[PDB]
Amino acid sequence: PEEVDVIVCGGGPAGCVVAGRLAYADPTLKVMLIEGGANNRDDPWVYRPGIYVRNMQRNGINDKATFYTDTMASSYLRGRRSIVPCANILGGGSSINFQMYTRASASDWDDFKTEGWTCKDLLPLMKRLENYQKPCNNDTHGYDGPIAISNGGQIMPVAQDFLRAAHAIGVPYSDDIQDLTTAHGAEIWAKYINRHTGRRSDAATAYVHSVMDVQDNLFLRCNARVSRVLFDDNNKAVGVAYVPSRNRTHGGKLHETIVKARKMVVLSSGTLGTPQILERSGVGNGELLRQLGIKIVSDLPGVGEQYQDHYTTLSIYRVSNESITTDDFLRGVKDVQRELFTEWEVSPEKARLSSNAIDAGFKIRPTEEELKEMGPEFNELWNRYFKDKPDKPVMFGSIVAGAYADHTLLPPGKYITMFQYLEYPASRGKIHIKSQNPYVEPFFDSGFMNNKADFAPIRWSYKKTREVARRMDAFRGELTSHHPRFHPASPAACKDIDIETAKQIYPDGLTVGIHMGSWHQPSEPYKHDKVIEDIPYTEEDDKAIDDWVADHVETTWHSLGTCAMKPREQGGVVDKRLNVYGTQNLKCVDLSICPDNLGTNTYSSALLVGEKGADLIAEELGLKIKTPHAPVPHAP
Amino acid sequence: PEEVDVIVCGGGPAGCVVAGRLAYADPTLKVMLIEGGANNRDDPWVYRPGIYVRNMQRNGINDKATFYTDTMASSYLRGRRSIVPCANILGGGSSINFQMYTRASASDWDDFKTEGWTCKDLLPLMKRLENYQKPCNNDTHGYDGPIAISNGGQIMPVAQDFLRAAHAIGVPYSDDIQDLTTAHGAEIWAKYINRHTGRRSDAATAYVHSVMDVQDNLFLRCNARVSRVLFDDNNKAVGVAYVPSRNRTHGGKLHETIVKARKMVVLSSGTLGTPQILERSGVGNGELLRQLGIKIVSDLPGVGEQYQDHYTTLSIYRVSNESITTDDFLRGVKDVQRELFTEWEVSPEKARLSSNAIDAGFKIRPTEEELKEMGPEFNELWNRYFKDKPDKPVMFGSIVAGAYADHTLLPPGKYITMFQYLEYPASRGKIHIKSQNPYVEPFFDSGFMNNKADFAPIRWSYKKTREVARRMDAFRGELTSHHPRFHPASPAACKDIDIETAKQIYPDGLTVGIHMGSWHQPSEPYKHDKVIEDIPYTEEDDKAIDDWVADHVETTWHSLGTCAMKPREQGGVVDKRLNVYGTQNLKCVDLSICPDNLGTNTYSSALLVGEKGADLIAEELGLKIKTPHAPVPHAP
Amino acid sequence: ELKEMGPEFNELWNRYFKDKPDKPVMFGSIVAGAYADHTLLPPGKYITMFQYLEYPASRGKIHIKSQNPYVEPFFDSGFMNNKADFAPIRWSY
Ligand SMILES: Cc1cc2nc3c(=O)[nH]c(=O)nc-3n(C[C@H](O)[C@H](O)[C@H](O)COP(=O)(O)OP(=O)(O)OC[C@H]3O[C@@H](n4cnc5c(N)ncnc54)[C@H](O)[C@@H]3O)c2cc1C
Ligand SMILES: Cc1cc2nc3c(=O)[nH]c(=O)nc-3n(C[C@H](O)[C@H](O)[C@H](O)COP(=O)(O)OP(=O)(O)OC[C@H]3O[C@@H](n4cnc5c(N)ncnc54)[C@H](O)[C@@H]3O)c2cc1C
Repeated sequence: PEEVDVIVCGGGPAGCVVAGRLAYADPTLKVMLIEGGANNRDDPWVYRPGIYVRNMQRNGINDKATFYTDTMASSYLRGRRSIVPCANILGGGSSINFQMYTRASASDWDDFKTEGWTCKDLLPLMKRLENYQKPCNNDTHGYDGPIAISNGGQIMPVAQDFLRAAHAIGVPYSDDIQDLTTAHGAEIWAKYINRHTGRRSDAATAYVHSVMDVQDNLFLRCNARVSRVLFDDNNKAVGVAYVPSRNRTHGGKLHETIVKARKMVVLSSGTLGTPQILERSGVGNGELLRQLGIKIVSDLPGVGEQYQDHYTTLSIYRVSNESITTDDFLRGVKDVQRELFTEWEVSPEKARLSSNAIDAGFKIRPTEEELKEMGPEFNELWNRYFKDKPDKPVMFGSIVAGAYADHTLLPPGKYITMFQYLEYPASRGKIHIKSQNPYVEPFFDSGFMNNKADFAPIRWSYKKTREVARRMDAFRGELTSHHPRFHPASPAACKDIDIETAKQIYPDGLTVGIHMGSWHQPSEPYKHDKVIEDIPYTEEDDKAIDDWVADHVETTWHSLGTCAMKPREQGGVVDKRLNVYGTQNLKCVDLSICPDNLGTNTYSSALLVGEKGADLIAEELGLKIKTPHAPVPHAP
Repeated sequence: PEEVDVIVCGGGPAGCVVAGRLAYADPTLKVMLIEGGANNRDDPWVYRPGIYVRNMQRNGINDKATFYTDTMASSYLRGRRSIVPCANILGGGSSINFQMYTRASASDWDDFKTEGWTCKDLLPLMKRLENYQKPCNNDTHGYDGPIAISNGGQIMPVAQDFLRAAHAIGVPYSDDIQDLTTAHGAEIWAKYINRHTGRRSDAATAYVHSVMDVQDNLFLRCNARVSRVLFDDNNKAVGVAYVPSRNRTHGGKLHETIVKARKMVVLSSGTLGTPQILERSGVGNGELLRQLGIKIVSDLPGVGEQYQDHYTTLSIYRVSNESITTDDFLRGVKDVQRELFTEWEVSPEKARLSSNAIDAGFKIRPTEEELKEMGPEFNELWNRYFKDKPDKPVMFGSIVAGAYADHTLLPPGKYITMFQYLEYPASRGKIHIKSQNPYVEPFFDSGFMNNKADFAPIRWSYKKTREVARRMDAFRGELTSHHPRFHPASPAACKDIDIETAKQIYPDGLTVGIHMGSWHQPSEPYKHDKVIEDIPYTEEDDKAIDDWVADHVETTWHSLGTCAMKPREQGGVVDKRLNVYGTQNLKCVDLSICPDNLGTNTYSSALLVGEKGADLIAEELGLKIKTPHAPVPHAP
Repeated sequence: ELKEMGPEFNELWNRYFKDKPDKPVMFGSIVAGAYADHTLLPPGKYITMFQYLEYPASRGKIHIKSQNPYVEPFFDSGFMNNKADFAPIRWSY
């Protein structure tokens, strides 16, 4: 219809929870979800975990992502314009992400320094979302929420190889590193996949499609880019306008359709999508809205400021050819793909495709001794942020059974990638609209690495994860092309594939073992009995790793902080109930509200923010949340 | 975690019973299971029965096994060094074995000469562990235990061929040779495979993973080598020290983590693993420890003595090309392997891969007539040991529908092997550590055949099993190459493949039937009418079999007796409750404790010992065991 | 182009190539493929500009180490032990 009670704008995790919970809470309450991206209901290119890699392809076909490029070349990235993609589909990140189950640490929530957002406070909500389907030796998880969490159809043999190697450098094993209390140790790494169906646990099918199947009070509009929030004379949100996804209107004319909201408007268009809708509605930096010809509804300079992410490095390593990897699946080899697709359809609960192949990893924290070697500028932060926060980790590290890279730019053979990310970076970016027009790309700045304290931890990670690589059974060398530019004579120089392994790739090849060019220093053949010693590094080596970082550091899609929940004189954007200052009947519930980072893959978090905002809206509307939620399609 | 109540060392079946039963009797009881090898949970190379054969490959890739090699060469095996492998995975033998369901005879347990270990005393515990999923005409088997037993998905046509042949040489058919009573009979042979799911009945999934799914008191540390047991001032067991599987630390330098036990320390690291743990803890031969510089805790010289095993011989026969066998699958013929893997995924309840293809066999016992033909030294052992013990078989004999043998040394075509073993050897061995280091190999000595009584029965078997093969429909010849070196004109000399079978193998080959070299004596082509009479043997022939026994006899992986349960003054190591003499809170519960051999494939034996040890620790801690156990994953 | 190439290659030019007009400095040829270990190359198709220095200044040596005709001798390519050789190859690239 034209009018409804609640409007959710952006169908990410947070938005899907809000829209679903409230609708199920009261069959009368007419509520509508509006999403720029397409509907994801029963799309095999969503519900199948194994194909997740393809969503980040800039190949002119894929449209499940929008790609936001740095407006200016960053000095700090030795000249590059950082790319930060985000989701453009119902379910948002939930429908396209890597599907790693990680939780933030207890202190991360405490450090929101807001009433109702303690660890204490959110633990029941954390439980309310989870359907934990794997063993653990603690009580910290939920067992009847709508979001399935499991170890997937099949862990890869490299997982336990990685663990054996982690142990050999003294990162301890743990049954569950997602227990809110841990910041140093290594686990078998769970996924958002239903143990029994092998399907991706996406927020849309869990919270929204569940309800639409059983009630008539939840309205879904997809392929609907939300332009702006229509305001009152009093700055009460009265409604919203939306346009077609594509700009394929005759003339390229703007075709707005207005939808009205009796009670509440909710913005859930994500860290990058929310502060644009606010801005072109009139809720932003005054000087900016003025320059674009936008009547100010509320002067909030913090709208689209303090853009926070996790900073990813990907260290790639060649592995033996009898190793199990995703490389040939990712390459598009037609009987490798025909096989896994078939396996999934016949036996999902055992299928390789019922996984992300990211089956092991650690949270890590530096020793006293190691801290000396890291920067003054990092040592400052240590004392400030980490020193007496023993439950906060500095780095992440996982092992992907396969290269997460353009295979069009990788030699033949098998690989593993050490997927790394900085947990609480000091650097900060921002995002601002360039026009009222909802189709024009905004201004954007990653801000990756513009604080010098963010280098030394990542550098420490490269070295650390490499010592794990070198001690794995499967290891057969570093991929020299994608590693730091070490001096060739340095004891820290890379060693690429060994001759035995190369010949197996191309056993009729005319070219294997031709030294002519000296493009790679070969590894010696693998010995089981080898006695291994740490790589020594110099200041020159460190300068190389530092440079490599600048050149190859990336987003982790764990974007937050662009509509911060802090006091307004500190530049914040929302209340402890997430209302937008200077307005009535408008909230932001998504990861934009975070005032500080969380040491975790942020799907868990976006869901928990969604759960908290569903409580805040429920008690404001005089409603109560039903447990359990409506049955989730295809679940046993 | 740093401290627990019970610590079980080694995740063999016995260990898995102990760790699982106790954690499930009392959810307060914090129990940790420590396992040298990797976790077997949902490994398709563990749970699919038909790939079991790969686990004994010495190919520098497979690591689900450790290989012990005799320190010295044995005169008795004509100068070779015996190789005894054992399991190196969670579940131990249960994850990698032949999955043959066999039980010992009643007298075997009675002959332990220990109260609480009578057949009578253990029969209820025998039934507790079994889930019997096949028909039989007795009341000897359990029906609600964790470990599922069946005839698998599909019996092979050679099974009833073998029985028809056994019948024709006077071994009678029986519904059940595993009734504790039968010593001379032939059955269809059952497997540790679930009838409904087609999955392997491994101890870990049944006892441990079942529990860990539903409680938080059972802790699992895999890839962790138990070095030594930590002792109190009064020889009480206070904890355990473990190191990583791989010795891949910086500078190969030792790294022990410690874990303390409040109540009990159980050892289940196997016949070969257990004694080693005792000896480097300071429990063993007083002199050996003195020289290795280990402080004595308890002088028990018989730690690592009385190594008993079952002695395997493998008689290979050629069969018709229309026979159905595992040979092409074992060779790696991709579309044979693809047809069988796929069949298992779609319908495990009837798949060829839901089997071990050891689908029939017999326990056998010699006549008065036959005894005379055996030695003086075996007739002596016959009177002393078998004469008034009629429920003990002398030899086990079964048919593998395929060649259990390196196919790299086999001609093309189809095979069946007669898998034979000696049920009670007189011959004896020993194992002792060489260092305080846990990474070093121990001094080892199989002891195979060092007792001359052990030849005659094996020679007797070769003759007997040959007469069966020759009377089969599938039989097309003896594989001369892998048979005893008979004189070529001896009426007992081998006849190999006939010409019609050979032409079938290579119908466009230029070489089939070239006599040049006279490398084989061809069989005459198959006649369904052929009258058959026993091969006669001379003394020279018998010598050729004796030598063939010395050359080709192996372990059956049924290793026992290295921490024996008898009075300490008879060189015993444990109480009638399995307490280590001269210590407090320390028990061996695995097959090490057995004072004598068992006429059985020893997975059943190890489980029972486990069930018994669980009873003994349950009454000592005033716990009560729950029946049924925790529901086993994927079971109906 | 001679100005780009530095003082130690100009001293060679005057000494060796100046009034010797039939002497080339660098050779260059297209190979229709990679001449390199394909084990170290991404997928796709390639060509290589195969380049070599016609008259290097750098010198090497080879002497035996034993009377035995099977032991490896001492060897020294001597490549680039004369800075004059860098500049023309750079110009080739
Ligand atoms: C490729 C990838 C990998 C990731 N890796 C992991 C991982 O390993 N583990 C993990 O747990 N999480 C991972 N995530 C992170 C996680 O998915 C995000 O933190 C989470 O999805 C963000 O939730 P959100 O509600 O704040 O916004 P989003 O999920 O981004 O959803 C915002 C939605 O709003 C819609 N929208 C935007 N603008 C408009 C508009 N104007 N009108 C209408 N609709 C609009 C978008 O189409 C989108 O669907 C990753 C994310 C991505 C993209
Ligand atoms: C290839 C094979 C074929 C067999 N065939 C059959 C058959 O056909 N039928 C049948 O019924 N049975 C069979 N068995 C025999 C049966 O499996 C064994 O007798 C039985 O498993 C022994 O049980 P256990 O508890 O005594 O020790 P094990 O099964 O040997 O298990 C010992 C465990 O302890 C671990 N370990 C060793 N040392 C240490 C240490 N220092 N620290 C920590 N952990 C350690 C090992 O990794 C292993 O997992 C076979 C076994 C194998 C391996």
